Amino acid sequence: SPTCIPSGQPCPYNENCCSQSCTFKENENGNTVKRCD
Repeated sequence: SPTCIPSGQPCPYNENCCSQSCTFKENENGNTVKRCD
């Protein structure tokens, strides 16, 4: 179901994380996005 974003998944804001804790990790493209704790 389309609920909160689970850990390891990409999150837009810390207000959309299942754990309520969003972070910023680097990808392989050489960029940096936000995921869930």
